[PDB]
Amino acid sequence: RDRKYLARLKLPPLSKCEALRESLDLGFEGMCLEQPIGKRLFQQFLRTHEQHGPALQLWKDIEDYDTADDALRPQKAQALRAAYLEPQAQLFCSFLDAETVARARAGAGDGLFQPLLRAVLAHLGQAPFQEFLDSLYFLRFLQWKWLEAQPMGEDWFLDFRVLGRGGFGEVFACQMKATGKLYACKKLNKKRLKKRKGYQGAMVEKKILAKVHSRFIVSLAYAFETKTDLCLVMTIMNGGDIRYHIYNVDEDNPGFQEPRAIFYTAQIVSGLEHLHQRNIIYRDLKPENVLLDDDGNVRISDLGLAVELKAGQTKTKGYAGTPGFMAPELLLGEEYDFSVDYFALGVTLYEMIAARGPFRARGEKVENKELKQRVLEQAVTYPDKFSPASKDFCEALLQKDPEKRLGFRDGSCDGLRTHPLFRDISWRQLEAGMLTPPFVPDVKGVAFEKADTEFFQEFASGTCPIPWQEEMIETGVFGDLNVWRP
Amino acid sequence: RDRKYLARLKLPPLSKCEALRESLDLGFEGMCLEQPIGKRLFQQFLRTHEQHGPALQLWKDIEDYDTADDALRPQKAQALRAAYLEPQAQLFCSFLDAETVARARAGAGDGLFQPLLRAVLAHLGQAPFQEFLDSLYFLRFLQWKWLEAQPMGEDWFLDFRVLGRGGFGEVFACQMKATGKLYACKKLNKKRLKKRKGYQGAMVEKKILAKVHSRFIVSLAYAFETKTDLCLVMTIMNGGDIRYHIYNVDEDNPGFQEPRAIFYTAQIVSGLEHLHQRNIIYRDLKPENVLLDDDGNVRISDLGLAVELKAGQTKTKGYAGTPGFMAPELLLGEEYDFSVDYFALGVTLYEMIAARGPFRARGEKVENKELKQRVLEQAVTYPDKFSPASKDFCEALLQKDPEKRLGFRDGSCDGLRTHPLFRDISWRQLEAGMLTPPFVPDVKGVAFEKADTEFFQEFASGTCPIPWQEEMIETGVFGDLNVWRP
Ligand SMILES: Nc1ncnc2c1ncn2[C@@H]1O[C@H](COP(=O)(O)OP(=O)(O)O)[C@@H](O)[C@H]1O
Ligand SMILES: Nc1ncnc2c1ncn2[C@@H]1O[C@H](COP(=O)(O)OP(=O)(O)O)[C@@H](O)[C@H]1O
Ligand SMILES: [Mg+2]
Ligand SMILES: [Mg+2]
Ligand SMILES: [Mg+2]
Ligand SMILES: [Mg+2]
Repeated sequence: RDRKYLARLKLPPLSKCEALRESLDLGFEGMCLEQPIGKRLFQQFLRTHEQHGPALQLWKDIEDYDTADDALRPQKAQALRAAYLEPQAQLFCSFLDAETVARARAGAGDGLFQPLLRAVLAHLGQAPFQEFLDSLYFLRFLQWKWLEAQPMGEDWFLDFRVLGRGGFGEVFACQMKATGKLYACKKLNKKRLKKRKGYQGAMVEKKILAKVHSRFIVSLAYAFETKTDLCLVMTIMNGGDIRYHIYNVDEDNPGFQEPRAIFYTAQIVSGLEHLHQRNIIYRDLKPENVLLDDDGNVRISDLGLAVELKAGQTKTKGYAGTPGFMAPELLLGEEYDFSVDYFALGVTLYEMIAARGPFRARGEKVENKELKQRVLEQAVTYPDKFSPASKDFCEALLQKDPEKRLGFRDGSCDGLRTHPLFRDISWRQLEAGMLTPPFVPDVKGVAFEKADTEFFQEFASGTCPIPWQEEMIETGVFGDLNVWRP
Repeated sequence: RDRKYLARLKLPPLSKCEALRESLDLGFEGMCLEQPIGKRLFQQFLRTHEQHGPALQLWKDIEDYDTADDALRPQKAQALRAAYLEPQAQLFCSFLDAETVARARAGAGDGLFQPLLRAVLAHLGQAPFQEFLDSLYFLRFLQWKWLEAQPMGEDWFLDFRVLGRGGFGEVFACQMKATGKLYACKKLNKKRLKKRKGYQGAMVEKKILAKVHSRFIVSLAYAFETKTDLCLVMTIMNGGDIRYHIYNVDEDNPGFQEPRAIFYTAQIVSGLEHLHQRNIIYRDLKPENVLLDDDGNVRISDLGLAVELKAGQTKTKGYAGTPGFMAPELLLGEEYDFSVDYFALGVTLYEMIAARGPFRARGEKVENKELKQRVLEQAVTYPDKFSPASKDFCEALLQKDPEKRLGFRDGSCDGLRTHPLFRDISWRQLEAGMLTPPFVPDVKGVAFEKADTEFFQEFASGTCPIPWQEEMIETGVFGDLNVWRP
């Protein structure tokens, strides 16, 4: 971990933060719930003001309950009602209207104290937040926000191994010099990008990865440019992709035992739900695009083919994707939904179990025209490796007509999580990354004009707030720079 | 210690401090050296900024040297030159011009690193201070300054014993309810004060005690008013006055053994020097006005007869004082100096040793006219209880002609500290209250008009900055209210 760079992270004089005190969203949930550092500084304020003690403690306890092993839930719920909900107890929460306290008292299932937590946060967003804004803790948040906006480009990162190769350049495992955090840096050589008309794709990816924060999508931390390249510094995923893992590990016995395959399906499904909730269509889901991190958790990646539906827009058109994964509606030149992605999910689960595609034989290579016809009118065949459940799930995803295809209804995939295939999957624990993964790894003549440079600048948009604050915190740097009296 | 009142000490929202951010002196030495809390907060800033580390540590070390037992001085000076003055050492102070470093390197006596310290503080007053002002630490100082200005009057103090009786009311030992700190509250019934024309005297005292900060003058902490009284909350002195101690403890063998008497004289002399340095003439020094605290240290008190010389004024006129202590020049109706006080010092040391006055016999009571003549023309007589030194000192203070009287020359009493009488007195340790004391204890028809109410308001000027910050600190309240992360 480089000391010269560590030393460039130093909180500024308050006078330097006056400007970005206007260019900043004051919004409560925006800054105190979503930004890791704001949340940390706002909980600190709370901890040092008696009045708010109970609310802070309840809040903290709820998140503790939401992350507890199922075994400990009953008692944590017990102590929680005892500690904040009996009008006796010291930490009773008088700001909770009795109707809310009643419900919280009578415990349902998963989502038990969710409506409690919403009431607590609704409370904190009023005076407590308004007080925070009038406290030193808020001024500290502005200092941090200032350091976050400072330039941290190429000289800040040390490449030290190739993770893979891609259309426009290599992908390196690299270190952020100050903090020593490990990332993946994806390079896109500038000249090739122009030569091959790939600006739209490159940008769609950067914007998606920046504005999306899921443990199942790879996450963008930084975006800058060099003499030669555009760069995307993002979550490092060191455990190879699903497709590698299907064919290349167990060579003579290709495939996944159902449970493992289901685990991934479940994680991937969570990846889609997030994209679709933000009106994004992936358009490119497949084994080769799904990566494993060191622990054996999985994230979707590679998003050059994605599209963002403009607000109010529900359907779109356009040929795009990988042959053998594009769904019927797309091929028929029709306008399509998120449904497209679910068809791809199905092809994917299928491949994970059968170590082969549904639409061709091993080595069988056909013309596009023919592959198209198979996808459109060929009924899929399910060998014995499949279990009733698997088979049925794949049938529901691979439904030729999107109107009849298992997918995304009512702003979620809840309908889908229901399926008998996910019988042994605790969605709570999965969504929170707290389940044990079933498997743990071990050119000539281009001239740059005005429009080219503009594009580059718009691409190199600098640091991504949430992931940077995460890094500062995980890496210890926040604790160190934040001390008041040593 | 009262919890209801403790709870009224809570730092305010920054917005409430905007106003007193103009009505405040920014001055460096004024806020960071003289105000205990500003100093504490400014050292905190310093501790949390690497660059300033060396300067802060030097500063701290010097005060440590200035308070060390004489036994430890040599080595502390050693480690000090080793740690900040050799260009090698980590904590070397590059901001010290070499000429200063040279002098500091070659050690004299008492006052060794004084000119070093002045250079360190001169440094801190520049950028470091200017940075402080742009830091959160300065904003915290504004919060504290806000709490300090909040109303803390009679309901904030619990009387619980009479310490003594005075012309206009009693003096009580009382507790500051919030902090539990013990004070003396001196009451002046409002009606009597008016009836007997005592407003000037009462005020002269309050202003003197407020604007003066010495360990040898009693110290004013608060000044407020009740329905019936004006109030002065001040240092508590529980060990009786010198005059009580002269006659009333050892009844049949009245007096002080020289060393004890010298100790007091030395303390008292320090009391005068402060008063004179601020152009104040005491006019009322005497055994009955000199108090003992619990440890047996001594402070001068009772200041209704004092006068403050307007700036540029060097001499004054006016009959005032206690018969038997007023000096010749004063009696002769002439205009007088601080010299007056030194004559009183002399009568005082004399009484401490002889258990009698120099000018009359036991029980001898004469007319003013006669007592005057004795003071003016009677030569003093020194029994055997006196040592050459004592006798000589008293002769020098009791000199009828102020032009020839030992006293206050060149802005100090250094000339006087020189005397052979103080041969065994370490002035350094005395001035710092770190010596072991030789003895350790165990009405009708008055109507209030406009002018009366105005006077009262001007008198009840509230809390005294320095002593309040001291209290907050000693009493632990500052530590508690100042925490950043618990
Ligand atoms: N976040 C990452 N962590 C580790 N390796 C990666 C990461 N992203 C990509 N790679 C490696 O780089 C390859 C190409 O990256 P990708 O973004 O898929 O390029 P393209 O979009 O040009 O196909 C991947 O197959 C993978 O092996
Ligand atoms: N700070 C104090 N601590 C303890 N006792 C005190 C203090 N101030 C006054 N007293 C007691 O109360 C008496 C009267 O106080 P004083 O200020 O001398 O009033 P006055 O000016 O009317 O003489 C003193 O003689 C002393 O015994
Ligand atoms: Mg790829
Ligand atoms: Mg791509
Ligand atoms: Mg008195
Ligand atoms: Mg008086």
